[PDB]
Amino acid sequence: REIKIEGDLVLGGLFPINEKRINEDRGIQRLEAMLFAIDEINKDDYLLPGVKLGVHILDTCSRDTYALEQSLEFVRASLLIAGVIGGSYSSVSIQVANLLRLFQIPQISYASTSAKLSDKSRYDYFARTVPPDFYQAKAMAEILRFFNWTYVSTVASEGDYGETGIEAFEQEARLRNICIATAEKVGSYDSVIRELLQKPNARVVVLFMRSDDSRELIAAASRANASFTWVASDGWGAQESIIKGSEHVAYGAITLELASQPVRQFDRYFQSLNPYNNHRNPWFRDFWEQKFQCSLRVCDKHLAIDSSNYEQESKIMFVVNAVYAMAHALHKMQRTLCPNTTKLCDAMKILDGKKLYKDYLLKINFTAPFNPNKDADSIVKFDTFGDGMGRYNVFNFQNVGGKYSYLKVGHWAETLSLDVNSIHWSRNSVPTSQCSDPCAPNEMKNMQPGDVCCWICIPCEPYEYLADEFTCMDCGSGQWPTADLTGCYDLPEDYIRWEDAWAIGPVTIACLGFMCTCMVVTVFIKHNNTPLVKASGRELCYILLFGVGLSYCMTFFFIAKPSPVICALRRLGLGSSFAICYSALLTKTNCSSQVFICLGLILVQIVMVSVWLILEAPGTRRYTLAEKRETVILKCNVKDSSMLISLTYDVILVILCTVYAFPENFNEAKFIGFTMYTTCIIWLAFLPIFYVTSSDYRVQTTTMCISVSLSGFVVLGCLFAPK
Amino acid sequence: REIKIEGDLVLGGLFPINEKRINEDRGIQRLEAMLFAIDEINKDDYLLPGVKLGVHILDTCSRDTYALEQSLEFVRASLLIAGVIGGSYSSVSIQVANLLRLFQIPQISYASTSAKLSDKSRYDYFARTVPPDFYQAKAMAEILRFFNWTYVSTVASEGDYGETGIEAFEQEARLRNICIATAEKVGSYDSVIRELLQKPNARVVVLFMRSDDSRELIAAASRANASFTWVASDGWGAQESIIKGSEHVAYGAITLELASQPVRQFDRYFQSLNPYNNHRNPWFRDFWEQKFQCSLRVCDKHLAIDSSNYEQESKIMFVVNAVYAMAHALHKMQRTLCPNTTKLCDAMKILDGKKLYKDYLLKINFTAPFNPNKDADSIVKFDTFGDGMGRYNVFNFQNVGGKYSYLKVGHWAETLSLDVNSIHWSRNSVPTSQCSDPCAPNEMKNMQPGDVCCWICIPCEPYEYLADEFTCMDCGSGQWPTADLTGCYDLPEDYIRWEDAWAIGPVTIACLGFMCTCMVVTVFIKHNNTPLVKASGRELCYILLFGVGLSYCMTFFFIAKPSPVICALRRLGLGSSFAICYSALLTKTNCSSQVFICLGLILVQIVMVSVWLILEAPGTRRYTLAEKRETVILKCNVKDSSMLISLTYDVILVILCTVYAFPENFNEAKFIGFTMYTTCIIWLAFLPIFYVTSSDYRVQTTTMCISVSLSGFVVLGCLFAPK
Ligand SMILES: N[C@](CC1c2ccccc2Oc2ccccc21)(C(=O)O)[C@H]1C[C@@H]1C(=O)O
Ligand SMILES: N[C@](CC1c2ccccc2Oc2ccccc21)(C(=O)O)[C@H]1C[C@@H]1C(=O)O
Ligand SMILES: *[C@@H]1O[C@H](CO)[C@@H](O)[C@H](O)[C@H]1NC(C)=O
Ligand SMILES: *[C@@H]1O[C@H](CO)[C@@H](O)[C@H](O)[C@H]1NC(C)=O
Repeated sequence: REIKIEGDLVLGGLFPINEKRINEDRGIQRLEAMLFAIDEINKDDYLLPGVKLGVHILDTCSRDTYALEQSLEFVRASLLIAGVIGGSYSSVSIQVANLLRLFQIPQISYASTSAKLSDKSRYDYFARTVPPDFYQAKAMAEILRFFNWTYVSTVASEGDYGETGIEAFEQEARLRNICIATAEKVGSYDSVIRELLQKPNARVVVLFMRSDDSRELIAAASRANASFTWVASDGWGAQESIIKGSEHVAYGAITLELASQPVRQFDRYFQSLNPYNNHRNPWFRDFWEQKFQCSLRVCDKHLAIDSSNYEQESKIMFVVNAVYAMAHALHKMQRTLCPNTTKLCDAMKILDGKKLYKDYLLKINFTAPFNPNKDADSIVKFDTFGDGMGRYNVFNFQNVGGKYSYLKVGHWAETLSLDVNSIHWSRNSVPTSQCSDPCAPNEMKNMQPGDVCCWICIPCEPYEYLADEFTCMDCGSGQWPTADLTGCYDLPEDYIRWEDAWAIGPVTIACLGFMCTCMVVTVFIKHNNTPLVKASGRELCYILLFGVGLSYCMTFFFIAKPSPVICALRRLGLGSSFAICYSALLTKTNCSSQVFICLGLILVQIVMVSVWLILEAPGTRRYTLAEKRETVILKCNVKDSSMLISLTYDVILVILCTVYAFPENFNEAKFIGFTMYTTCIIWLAFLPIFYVTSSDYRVQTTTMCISVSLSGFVVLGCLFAPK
Repeated sequence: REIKIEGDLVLGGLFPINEKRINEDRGIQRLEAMLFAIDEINKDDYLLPGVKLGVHILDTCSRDTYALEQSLEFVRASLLIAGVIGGSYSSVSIQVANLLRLFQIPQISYASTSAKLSDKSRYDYFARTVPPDFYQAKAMAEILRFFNWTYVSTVASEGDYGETGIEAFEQEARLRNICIATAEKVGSYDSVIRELLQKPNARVVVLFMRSDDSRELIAAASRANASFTWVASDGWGAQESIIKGSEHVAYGAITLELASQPVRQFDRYFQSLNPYNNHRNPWFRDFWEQKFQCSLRVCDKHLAIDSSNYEQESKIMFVVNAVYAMAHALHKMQRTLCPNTTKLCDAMKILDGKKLYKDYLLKINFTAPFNPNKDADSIVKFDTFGDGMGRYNVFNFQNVGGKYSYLKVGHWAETLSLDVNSIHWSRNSVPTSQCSDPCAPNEMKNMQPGDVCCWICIPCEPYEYLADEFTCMDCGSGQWPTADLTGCYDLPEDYIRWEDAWAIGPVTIACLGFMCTCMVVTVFIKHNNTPLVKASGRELCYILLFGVGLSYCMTFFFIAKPSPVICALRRLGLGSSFAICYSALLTKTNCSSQVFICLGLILVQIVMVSVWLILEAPGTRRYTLAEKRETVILKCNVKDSSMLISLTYDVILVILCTVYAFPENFNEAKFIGFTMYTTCIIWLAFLPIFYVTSSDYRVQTTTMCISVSLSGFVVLGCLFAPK
């Protein structure tokens, strides 16, 4: 059975008014709204005056292979058609787009929200007046980056709602760094809430599921006493038969629903339908015996459609709207292609469908009817694909005192414009659900435990530099870390001795070793004919006057600064105070006389080249040293053995003065025999005092300054009796 | 009008037997072959015995919107159908795949080669028995990489043959490095051969065009006398009405055609069709009055279908083949789904089309009929998309002597298997058409002039290293290039002097300067009480004996090797032979006497520290030098001014001996007065001899060796009279 009424040019409709029983909520509630919407068009002079509209609507029986064998009665007049209206479901309007494409006919579906239907290179005569469902992974990914929740755990639903919603959620999740944790797919029952506790720092579940497979979750997560704050897509909606099981666990969620003001005058029409004043609809004499349970038992004559039984559908403002889309596009045809006329012209029999849909239906813009406060949001655009503007609502769940009941807290069209005083989630909080907060460069060794987007960031070493965001290494041996831990610094070395409370030492030692060396110059070179310059020698003792000041200044050319040529001189300077100041004064004391000078130099230069022998490979180097990771010193190329090789090898010479001090016994054991060991105690007792030191400050000069203080009167103290 | 004959289950066909006149070549020649192919199936007991086949074929009128309004007579029995055969064109079998998909019916097209029809997620009931045209950019890109032609210039054709062939040629061109040059698109006439001469190192044109827009090219490139060797796709084919205009310019091309042996017994059938023994076909009584020009003028009773007028079509082995595809798939149905029977069982009324095409039609494999030497290439596979195996032919154009006529030189199925003795292109050549051949690393500076794939490669510098394939830089100052020009080498420096035909010089100079210094030791230190050691001094002249050998060996510690401490000694060694060997022998010659020694040292050490003064900042360095890009020397840190500062500043001392040589006139001007300038001539005359040199080999010692030869007898030659 079907219904067709003629006219100037007619429309066509499909409507699910059978079930695989009359579908009394999604069926007749919609179909009798279209026939109301026609009867305003044929009685409004500001609309199409002469184009008297009729209709030819069928019964799509909610199954695809009954639509096709029904839809051919449209196309078998090419009772002509100008465009079908309506494919209600989303599998029944994908098999009358693959057969109304092939005959150049526009198709306007009033409810069918899916995502494949906007693939306009495959369904190129299809424009609908509901938003698709790639615009619900663009609210629940913009009321997550408004509350700064960045670690969620989503659960889909199996079939064709979830797998094209969630795979459109992740691709709008990476665009705001909102990175998910766990993605289960319910087709089990208690396991999907078992896996949703193993990440307990994720307190927001994005719930993208149907309206039947989101009772068995909530009735399971009330049978385990857990709690969350859910965001959920249109499967929840405002349907108040999803919380009547467990009115406590679902408290505090926020969800979305398609916004639609009810149409006012339609309730003043549809509540005046008695089945004796409706001789037009061939289903009204079978719907009336189903929502009243009669059999026209026996029907009552006083029965009517009151306001206690006819709460109208959510989607009625998407039929009365989306038949005015056709009755304004086809108003532009008769007033442009054939002007100066009212009736259908002769150029209307070739009803160019391809020129209709692609030119001046898809680019139309007009206010909605039956709405007060016009041009607020009541304009019906179409985008560049055939999908109307998405205007949602955000429903919160404020349990005000007595009964758990829903509430509206704002909406969005392109910018989420909430009212920020309904967050009633756990007790009163903004339940952040963000893991492992960003941290300071002091703890910049951020390493993740295997799961992405939250980590541990620990302080690595104070001698280390932050190499990367997830890597740090040491700034370097001889490179000290600065605050800019990417490129840190070098390390300041240490060799300073310019008055380190010790450099005044050799100055006063020169004031006692070299200043009293002029007292040697006051007597010893002042008498070269005295009996003191006789075979009891004093012209020999100019070589003690030469070493009177060089021994008083040996560390004066060592303790300044280890510059690699300058410190090599004092490396080569230990031998001069080993032979010509000590051993030359330890060779002439065997007591010829006329040739008594040359016998000394025959034994003096036996070690003058041996200092160059140890200077063969090592020498003229001032390499640096560092032990405790922040303490660095600048020293010389000298081992402890080689430092002993200058110390304990030249201290063997005291064995060459033990018996050698004691046929020339005369007045020489009293004074020059006295200093054979009492000057050597500065070398005997000071052997292990270098073995202990490592800073080497006072021992840097006490191997010289006490010994040269002995040298101020080794023989000149006994030569102080005359003059 | 149409034709339907009943049966157990029937097939359906579309055939272009009208033109937008009966299409007597592509029409009735094909349609009457299908009805022949049926009448062997209903009379072959090894085939389907009880399934008596009938047919119901229509007239697709070569236009899309006449196929659809014709094709609904198939689908209005769901006179039932089991699968349509045939969509002939390639726009008429893309509008009976978008309407036979929607009702689960397989479709087999016998000729329709295109590329969109293998998009089997959009046309999912479509299997054809011709190869598509993504398998003709896979022969003409494999008989280009067999003759090693790698630089071509292709010309497409506008519409839907070229733009889906050439855009499938480039994507099979980059896979073998065969890179194209110019891609014009003919929709002008003479300009497309104007642009095909501006790259005259491209002698092969890939010609991917139709059969009408490839006469206007050849009839233009004969009106400009040019020449090429063409490869061309199936637009040429073997059609001998494309060369009859210009039988000389097109000589030597090679082209492709779909291989099809003619069907033998069909010519023994179709040549027995009189229009009184054919009471079945409702077009045969209008085709007969068109290929005989009669009007059944007046027809002749003796007229018949002879062998002089019925040269059969190329594509008849693709209909008699591709109706046996259905009559072997549907043989497997009746012998599996309902075995132990011959007739159609009760489970045949639900003819499961989706279970038919996707399971055991697309995976079928069977020999072709009416062909001798079976199983050579006569098996009919289907690939994983619904496209048969591509088996072409490669036609060459050997002009044998008298007439230009085509010839077959081999074929390919998956491997191009030619016969390599037909290359008859210009005179007799393999016309390589490859630009700017690869070259040696000696010329590895390969830079392209703007056009890709051919370049110029030039030799860059012999002191340069090949950095990249298109970049070279210098190997380095102090880095010599090797043959491995990626990482070349360092450069060997030059400081060698170990017997460079000059080191024996100072050895013999020591044999005359230091060996005769022992002759000074033979007399001068052998008498310290003689009148020669008196106030006429000789104990002073030990300082001439000291400098007797050090002047004989000053370059002996300079000309060895410039090691940076060792050469610094000879840098510090010029002063000793400037004062104590020369100026100390130029200070005592003012003639006290008892203190005559200390007056000399008061003036001797006036320049002993001035050598350290110029050694303040510069010194102990041995930096290297190089001028002519392959010649490097190792020298010392010495400028020409500083080398003069050791030379011309110490040569001022001759002005301190001019008047100073001449109250002590005695016997001293004869010998020691003689050497005041005749030793200075070794310093006077040798001032500019350093200003010229840069190799410094003989002048490295002649500033010493002649002067020390004077020093062998400066005073000892006059002290040679006694002893
Ligand atoms: N357009 C809907 C949307 C629908 C849907 C809506 C909410 C929850 C589950 C659900 O199941 C799917 C699955 C795929 C595509 C669309 C949906 C339809 O039924 O197709 C529905 C408004 C139409 C009506 O029933 O009036
Ligand atoms: N299948 C063909 C192939 C055809 C074609 C072949 C050669 C040159 C030009 C040309 O034009 C196009 C353009 C697009 C797709 C196919 C073609 C057809 O006519 O469609 C032709 C074998 C069918 C027949 O005519 O019997
Ligand atoms: C993060 O979101 C909260 C939610 O109220 C907001 O107040 C806050 O300003 C956001 N953070 C920053 C750094 O802006
Ligand atoms: C390039 O192609 C020619 C064509 O005859 C072939 O003989 C030759 O071997 C090919 N080049 C190489 C390097 O194989």
